[PDB]
Amino acid sequence: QSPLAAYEVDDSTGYLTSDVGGPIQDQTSLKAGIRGPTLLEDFMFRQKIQHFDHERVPERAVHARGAGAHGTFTSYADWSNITAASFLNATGKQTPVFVRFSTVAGSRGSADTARDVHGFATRFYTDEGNFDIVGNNIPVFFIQDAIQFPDLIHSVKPRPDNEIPQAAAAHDSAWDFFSQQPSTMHTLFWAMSGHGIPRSYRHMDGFGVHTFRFVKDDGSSKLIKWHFKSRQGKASLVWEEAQVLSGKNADFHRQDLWDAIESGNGPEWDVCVQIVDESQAQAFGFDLLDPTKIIPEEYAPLTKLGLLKLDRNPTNYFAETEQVMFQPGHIVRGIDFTEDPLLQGRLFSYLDTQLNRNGGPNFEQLPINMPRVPIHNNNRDGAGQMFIHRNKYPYTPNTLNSGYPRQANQNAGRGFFTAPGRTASGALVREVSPTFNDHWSQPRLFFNSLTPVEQQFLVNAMRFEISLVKSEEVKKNVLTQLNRVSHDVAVRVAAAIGLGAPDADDTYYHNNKTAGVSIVGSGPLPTIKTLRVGILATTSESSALDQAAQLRTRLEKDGLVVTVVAETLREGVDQTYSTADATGFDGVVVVDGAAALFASTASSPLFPTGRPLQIFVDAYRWGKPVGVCGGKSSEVLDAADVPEDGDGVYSEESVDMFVEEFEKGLATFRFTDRFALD
Amino acid sequence: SPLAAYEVDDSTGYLTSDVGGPIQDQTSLKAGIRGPTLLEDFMFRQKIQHFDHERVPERAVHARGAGAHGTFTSYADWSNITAASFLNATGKQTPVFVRFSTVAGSRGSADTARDVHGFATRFYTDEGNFDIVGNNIPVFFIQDAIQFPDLIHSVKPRPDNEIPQAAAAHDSAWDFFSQQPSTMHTLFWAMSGHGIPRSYRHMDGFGVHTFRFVKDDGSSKLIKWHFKSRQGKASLVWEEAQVLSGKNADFHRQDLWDAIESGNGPEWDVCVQIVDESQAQAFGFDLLDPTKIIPEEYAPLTKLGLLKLDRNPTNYFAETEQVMFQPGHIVRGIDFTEDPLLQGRLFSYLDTQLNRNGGPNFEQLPINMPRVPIHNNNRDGAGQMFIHRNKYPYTPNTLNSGYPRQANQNAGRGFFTAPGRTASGALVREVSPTFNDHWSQPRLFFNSLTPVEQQFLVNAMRFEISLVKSEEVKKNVLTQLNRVSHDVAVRVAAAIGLGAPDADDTYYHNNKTAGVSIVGSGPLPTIKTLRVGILATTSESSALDQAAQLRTRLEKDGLVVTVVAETLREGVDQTYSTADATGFDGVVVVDGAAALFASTASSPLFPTGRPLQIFVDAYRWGKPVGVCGEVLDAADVPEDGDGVYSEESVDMFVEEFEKGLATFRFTDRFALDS
Amino acid sequence: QSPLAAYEVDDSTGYLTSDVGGPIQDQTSLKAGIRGPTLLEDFMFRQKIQHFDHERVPERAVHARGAGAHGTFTSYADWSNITAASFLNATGKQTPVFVRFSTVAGSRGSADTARDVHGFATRFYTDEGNFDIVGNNIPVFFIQDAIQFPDLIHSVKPRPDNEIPQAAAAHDSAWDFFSQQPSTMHTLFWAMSGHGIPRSYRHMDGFGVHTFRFVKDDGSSKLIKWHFKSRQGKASLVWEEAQVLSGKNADFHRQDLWDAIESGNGPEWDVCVQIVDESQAQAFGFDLLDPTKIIPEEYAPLTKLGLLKLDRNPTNYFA
Ligand code: HDD
Ligand code: HDD
Ligand code: HDD
Ligand SMILES: [Ca+2]
Ligand SMILES: [Ca+2]
Ligand SMILES: [Ca+2]
Ligand SMILES: [Ca+2]
Ligand SMILES: [Ca+2]
Repeated sequence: QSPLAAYEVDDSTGYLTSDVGGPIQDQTSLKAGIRGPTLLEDFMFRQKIQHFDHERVPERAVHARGAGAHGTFTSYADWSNITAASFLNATGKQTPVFVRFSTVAGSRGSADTARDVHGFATRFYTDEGNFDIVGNNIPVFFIQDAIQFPDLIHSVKPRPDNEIPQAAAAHDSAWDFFSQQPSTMHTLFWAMSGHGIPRSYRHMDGFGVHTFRFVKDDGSSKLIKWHFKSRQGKASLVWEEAQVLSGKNADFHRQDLWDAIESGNGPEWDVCVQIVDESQAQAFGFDLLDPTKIIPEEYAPLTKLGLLKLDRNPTNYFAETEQVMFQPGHIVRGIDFTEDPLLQGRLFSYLDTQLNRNGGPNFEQLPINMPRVPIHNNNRDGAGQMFIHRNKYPYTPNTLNSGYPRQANQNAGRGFFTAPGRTASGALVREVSPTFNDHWSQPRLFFNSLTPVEQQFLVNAMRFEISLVKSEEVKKNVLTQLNRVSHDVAVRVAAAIGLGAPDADDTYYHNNKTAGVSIVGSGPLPTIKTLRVGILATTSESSALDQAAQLRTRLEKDGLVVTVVAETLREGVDQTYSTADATGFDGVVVVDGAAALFASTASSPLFPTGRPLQIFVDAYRWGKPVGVCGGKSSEVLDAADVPEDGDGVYSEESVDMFVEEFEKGLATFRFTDRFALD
Repeated sequence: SPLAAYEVDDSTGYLTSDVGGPIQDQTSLKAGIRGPTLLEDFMFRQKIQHFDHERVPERAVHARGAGAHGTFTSYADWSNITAASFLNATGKQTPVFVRFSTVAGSRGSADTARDVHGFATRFYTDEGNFDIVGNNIPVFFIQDAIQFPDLIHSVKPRPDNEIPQAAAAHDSAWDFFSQQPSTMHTLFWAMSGHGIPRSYRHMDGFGVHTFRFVKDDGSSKLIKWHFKSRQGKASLVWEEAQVLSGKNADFHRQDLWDAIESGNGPEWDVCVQIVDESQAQAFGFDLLDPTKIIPEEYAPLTKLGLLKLDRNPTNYFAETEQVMFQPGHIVRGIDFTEDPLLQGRLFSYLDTQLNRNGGPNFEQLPINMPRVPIHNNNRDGAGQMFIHRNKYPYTPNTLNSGYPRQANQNAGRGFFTAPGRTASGALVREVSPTFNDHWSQPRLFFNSLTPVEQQFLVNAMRFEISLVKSEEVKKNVLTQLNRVSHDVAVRVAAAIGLGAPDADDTYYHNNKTAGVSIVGSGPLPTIKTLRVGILATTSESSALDQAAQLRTRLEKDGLVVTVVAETLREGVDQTYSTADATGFDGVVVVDGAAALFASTASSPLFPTGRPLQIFVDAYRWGKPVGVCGEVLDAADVPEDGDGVYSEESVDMFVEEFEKGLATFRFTDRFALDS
Repeated sequence: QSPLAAYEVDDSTGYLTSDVGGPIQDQTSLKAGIRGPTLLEDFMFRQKIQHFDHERVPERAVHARGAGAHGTFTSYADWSNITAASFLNATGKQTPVFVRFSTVAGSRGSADTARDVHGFATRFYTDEGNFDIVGNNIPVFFIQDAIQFPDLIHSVKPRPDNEIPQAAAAHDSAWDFFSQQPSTMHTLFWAMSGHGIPRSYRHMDGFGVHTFRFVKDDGSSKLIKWHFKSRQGKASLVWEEAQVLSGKNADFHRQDLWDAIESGNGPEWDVCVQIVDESQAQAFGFDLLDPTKIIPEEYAPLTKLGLLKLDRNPTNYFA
């Protein structure tokens, strides 16, 4: 049973009714005569059409495009030695969760595979209240003060005269903002890396970004960072793949997640923290209140608290995924805020914005937002009020309700409490802390920590986007900021856009590196289960279908998702060449019985000219494992200009030997030697 | 019940947020003990955001009202006249919720304004919710729903200064009545005692429109709904209503609440008039015209079942403020008619709930939910509380095996339009000439009132029209009233210093009809719940003894007794300072309190002359009054008076007084025109 | 002409139109025959009734019952010696105002003459932005922390099972809260005095209640209290009179104000402050941050800043 089974409505049987249970029809209007006008007294028509007319709600102001699933969090230990948080207070303690992943800039119909920051928002339905960690797949944020959020978001969203371009920072306004607001450099470098185009929601991490506090029942506190570390491994698309995939399958990430859960491959993350003392706020060479900075893992290692597993898809997307209303204000005893001016302002935004989405104040009553423990408070009325409150004296202090509900605090009722060592001192100021002023060292730290091909991909992303900026003042200003992180980056980017990079400014240049931020560097994937193999076959040769069937059995044994492609559907063929694309596969195999489909003269009314070969070629050029199974590889590899001796290029007669080799190629995931370097 | 499932108990436990996190809510989080409040105080903001958003728009009409739960019980299997499931078996019980209301006043306006009153009943039937959205007056002001904003704008406050509240006593309203002669019939009802009912329990309910009863063979008859009070018909007098407006704006809602808590839940016989389709234009008017009644002489009432209200709400806002009635809530066995007022209502009540609820899922509110399964392809919308398992919500489908199934006359107990219904003719914005007699039935109503009732109606018109500033509107009002009755126009004209126009006898007649008079409806069938004020004193132990003896003799018979004295103690319920004659249906002075009634009497504990003014007001307003055990001389009240009691004995005082409570009003105390 | 003349719509001439300017009728529904059913294609009907169906907005959560007027504020001096405020920077400088007066507990159709605290909310449409002083006719408030406001208001508003009683603190819940929350005593005594039943909005004062700051252009600050002193005089009803007036004329205060303006007797207040140093926050025997306390005038006299005069009634109450 779903955790929301009490709210489910079954329509597998029965006669149509109105919303008030009156049996009706809904297929023909009531008319004055068989060719007559429709009657106002047709309530069947008007209740159905009113409902339809009002189906839509405002999309989220940011993160409008996303997808969610149910699962379970399991604690690895009793963490009462660092936090009073009930959901962390025992080894094996289980708490239901709901997670939504998202992009940031695009509207709710935009492509999953846009280049962007991604959301990773987790609700823990704890036995002491709902606790939300509203995170991103990038551990740092663009800006240092919440009051700037509309500036950032206006600049990266479409230009407001014509609403162009969708789901993209590749326009003047965005790069104007980045180059005028240098705090943006750290997140910008992350977004221009493969972290901007993750392979799936399952192949990315989650970060709380802000420093938070863990608070013990004795009132002592520690400073923490949340890290959700993918047990699937880290992987990226390449940009020229992501662009085609945005058109061929705008739903790629939500389909990948849905399919993984349905196949019993529900994705997993270790929920981890960095834990440091209050005295270390300004010990690591930056301010822990500054959300543009990471704590390098060399300074503070990750502690694994527990397992997050997503294993149940929603029943109704709108009701569960569209309506889930996360808040960092959803906090529990044992956790506290910090004076990070970005986190501080968020606490206001997420309570207010639900009024816009829900249209009224009772949004916590929606099934997906309800807690799994009793609610005792004097909140009342409001549009859409579902509860029927018995307590006729909803004020404190009272005698006529015997003093209930009772106040909860540090000493009674397991109340939330502010960390009691927290203080404030000084002038009431609209001033930025000078401790926040180094906007360039950590972007350089990140860039330094990427592999050479990874550095090239980041340069190439900047070359792509900045070449689309029309303004020559903005392009020059961008090169001024990039040059403060890396003169080499500025020179390489400047080469694509026909400007000269400004002279080196070495104030913030350094050669330090940090582990765990590189994708290319994180080694082969720990599992290839769920990865997608396209087998290109033909109906023109019964032996090509036999090769494909033998390949399927052997690949499916290992938990790969196999698609057999041919000219037309039949038993054992999943997909036509017409609907197939290399963006649909993590590796491509041609059965040598189909080699004739790869000829330059090959033509069919059943698929676009050159489609079989284009699938193989795109897969090779995008770095995927590719091969020909059966022993006759020359005709295909030569048509594709693919060298038989290439890394991640497989040619074997033996199906078993083909699959053993090819499976190592899928774990490698990308063959980076196929990309040119400056 | 959807209601039982959503009840929230806060009789124990620690305070939590709406997401179950234990919190406090009495002190703001601050930067130091004398410091500014922090934005990160989520406890503060969630509490104050909820408070800031508590209010919803009041209803566009009938904003002021009160509701209760109960049961409807069928007297029979009515299959012979309707397919309606709630009427298909002797003793069949259906839960109900009723809301009673005024019309013009906003949410906080007085119950005892002079107005039309709502009487809206939801039957939570086993074939869907069925609402009869009625009033206490059987005819409506206008003949086409498109005119409703014109009527309501005219009766509601003038829109430059929003004056006056809950009152038709202003130029705009009487401008409308005089220019729109269809208004005359309801205007005469509202100017009668029906404008100021004694309680919701002492008025009837009417569907107003002709509806149809439709059998499972497809045949139809025309019907009128009448809910006939078992408590009897009773009114206030106008002065009393005005004082009550100030002393207790909650009088009708308190009366209803208290009757239910005391086990005196009000009852009505749910009745219909039934006539054949061929009789639509047989009674001298059009049954599509909502300004006309069928005289009971032409079509008697058939009793279908018992409506009883016997449980108060748990949360007023969630149940009473949020109940969203609709004539569109119809069930198989009932159909509409081509009454142009009913026709347009059907649109209004679906649309307006979007304004009140702020989103389209208002039928999901517990008070709006049915008591049977919902099966349909309505989806999404703000505030969606369901999780629909059918992922193919379209018809026709194969992917959900063709469910839900279409319901119609043949199968699934579908609603169906009466299959004898037709339309013929041009597409017109034309009024039927059959609707054009605006004056005969107002005169029938006026003729059917007793002489003192006719005087009260003339005096209500004298009161309101005298407050009309425009001499031209007042003349136009007399022109219209004169077409109903020259005598009424002459008597009204005398109060405002104008001459009545010459008699215009076109619509004059001397016909009468039973069952519309209050004064004529005879003694109340029960005195239970009626209020007796016993005026006593703490001075004399004999006065308190006398009051306690009367108390036991009257409470025996189900009377709500208030003993009044200078100060509270054991046996005294109320001080003279808080007491008023509008609080009582009868007033008894114990002779031991004689000293309080002298003109010389004064106290810092109550206003000068309060005890005598309660007795004198009760007398002037027609109520049974008496002394048990000087007082009558002070009050200038004659001992021989009808409804004036003077007994040394408590037993014989009471036996006599209780006959007076049943009589209810002594109308010989009101002056008549010569 | 009104300060809002640019937004006015004249209907003293012309033919009925839809909201998009199409001439129409609005007195008979379109029907399939003269005794027929109403047609869905009747857009004249639906646009008109849709508008009607959606006329209402939520009443204010408190102070739902009230009435307003336009007028003018005129500064008596250049107050740059104590504040940078532009509306106070020159003798004779005029700023348009709008004021709304109100009760607190009653819903928008409740009687003006209920016993209650009253609102006095003033907008100054200044040449450096709108400045509102949202005050009451009593200088002290029931509670010392905004987080308690729903507690106070739930207790004073009708009991939530039956919504009784209207516009009145005369019920168990209110006196339960007063007796358990002793901060309430000062405002309670004011509300139980004639200040709870003023003769008119014109015969009551306005108070900011809180200590605010006046800030000079040089950055220095002083602590102030706002006091709007009635030029009409202070006057009350007696309680028995108020109870009868509630029934005989629920609109008494709004009519009194409307009529005073139409007769050329637009009400006036001297807009005054008490001015004390920051060092005097705890000097008077109580804390100036505590909204349950007044500064006795014997400790800090009133300085007259300017004249507030209300002299124009609204054109559309709702708008
Ligand atoms: C001051 C405003 C502001 C700031 C500074 C941020 N956000 Fe935010 N965010 C919002 C204002 C907001 C919002 C407008 O309140 C949204 C839109 C929908 C919602 O519920 O909240 C939101 C949505 C939103 C979602 C989507 C949740 C879901 O799937 O429904 C995620 C994952 C984040 N944000 C994450 C972040 C992170 C990791 C930030 C910086 C560390 C951040 N936001 C800063
Ligand atoms: C064309 C519009 C229109 C017309 C002609 C009428 N009404 Fe109506 N009425 C409404 C439009 C409306 C409304 C605006 O839709 C309301 C306000 C709140 C609601 O639910 O519906 C309403 C409320 C309302 C209520 C209050 C229900 C409750 O307690 O919540 C009652 C009892 C009635 N009406 C009764 C009548 C009767 C007996 C009428 C004539 C026979 C009538 N109305 C004509
Ligand atoms: C924490 C909430 C809160 C607190 C502590 C107060 N109020 Fe308030 N008040 C509101 C929350 C509110 C509100 C809910 O926000 C209202 C309802 C309508 C509106 O615009 O604001 C309001 C309305 C309102 C109005 C009506 C304005 C109008 O005519 O439209 C006045 C005069 C006051 N208040 C005056 C005060 C005074 C003098 C207070 C104490 C010194 C006070 N309020 C405390
Ligand atoms: Ca742009
Ligand atoms: Ca990469
Ligand atoms: Ca008027
Ligand atoms: Ca109470
Ligand atoms: Ca006084």
